[PDB]
Amino acid sequence: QFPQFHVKSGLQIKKNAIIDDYKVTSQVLGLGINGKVLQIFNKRTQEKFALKMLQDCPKARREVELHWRASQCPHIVRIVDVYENLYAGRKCLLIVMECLDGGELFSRIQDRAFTEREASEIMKSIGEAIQYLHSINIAHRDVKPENLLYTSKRPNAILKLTDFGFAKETTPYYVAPEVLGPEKYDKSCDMWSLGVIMYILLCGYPPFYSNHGLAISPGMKTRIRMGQYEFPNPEWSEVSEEVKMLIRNLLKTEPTQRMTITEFMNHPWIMQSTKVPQTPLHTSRVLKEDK
Ligand SMILES: C[C@H]1CNC(=O)c2[nH]c3ccc(C(=O)Nc4nc(C(=O)NCCN(C)C)cs4)cc3c21
Repeated sequence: QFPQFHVKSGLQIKKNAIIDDYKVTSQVLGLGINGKVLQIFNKRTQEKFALKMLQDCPKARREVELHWRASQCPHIVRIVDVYENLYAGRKCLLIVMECLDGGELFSRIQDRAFTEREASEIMKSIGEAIQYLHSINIAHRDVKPENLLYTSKRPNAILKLTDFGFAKETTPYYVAPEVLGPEKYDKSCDMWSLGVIMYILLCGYPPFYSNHGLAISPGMKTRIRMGQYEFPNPEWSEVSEEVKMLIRNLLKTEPTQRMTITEFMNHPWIMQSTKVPQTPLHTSRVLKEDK
């Protein structure tokens, strides 16, 4: 009668040199805020891991903490251990994470081909990451395609959300959610980035791009501010006008008009991914030709 499974363990930070437990190669797997990710090896199991190197301070401390909490979610990259060591005398935190070999979301899409129903199933999985986060009052605030790596190159490899460098915390019965903690509008710009990734998912380019010799509001940044974009053919010719209408509710200019991660997930095109059009999509050839 009690949520036993709801007790997860809080972080125990190892303070011995991480070079007892891992070989640490000089080779970089990626780059993220505050940290380069080197590839390391467990010295005992010889298994292969990702190491991010932050330098101690309330930013660093905050990433480890927030991220440790989100580590439980299946769709967020799993933390193996966190070490607090002395790196040349200056003190820093070391995050050891699982490895993700499937590449970025888009790279592992840019070779085949990709259909709507398949993008819907993909958009759902990112949504679960985002819906878990907001349910524990964390906003990621840098959800981009480069923060999305696949575990393996198997067809059954998971899509996982990396990097908590910019992630931030957001804090009777008929009481209203305002009173129960004001909560800014941070979860909001995850919802925006979800649209941007939904948009780039279906056609193969971003809704906002660089072009200056035109008519009204040239700036890459003015098009963002105004909310000036739309869905060209052919790329969008046959794309569900239900789906376009969904992308209209995340790419709202006004943060208060956007769709909440819950509304997003309950919304049909996501929820029932397994009963949307299986119709073709230009992504694979669009995203390939351009580059
Ligand atoms: C992303 C980078 C951005 N920010 C993060 O906080 C972050 N956390 C991560 C955890 C695991 C991996 C990971 O699994 N990386 C891997 N990368 C490769 C790889 O093949 N890299 C090649 C890149 N190089 C040739 C330029 C294999 S596994 C990358 C991460 C990143």
